Amino acid sequence: SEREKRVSNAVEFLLDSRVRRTPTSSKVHFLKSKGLSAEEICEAFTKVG
Repeated sequence: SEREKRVSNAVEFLLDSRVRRTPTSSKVHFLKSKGLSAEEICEAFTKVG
C-alpha cells in the first residue's frame, strides 16, 4: 500500500547512521514533505529503537 511504502521508506531513512545528527524538528518536516501524516511519522519513529 501507499501508506506502507511511506512508512517503510521513512524507517529506512531514519536508520541511516548518517542522518542521526539531523534535528528531529527537520526530520518531521522532511517526512511531511514526503507525504507522511503525523500518525505515520510517529509510527516510523517508533519502528526504530
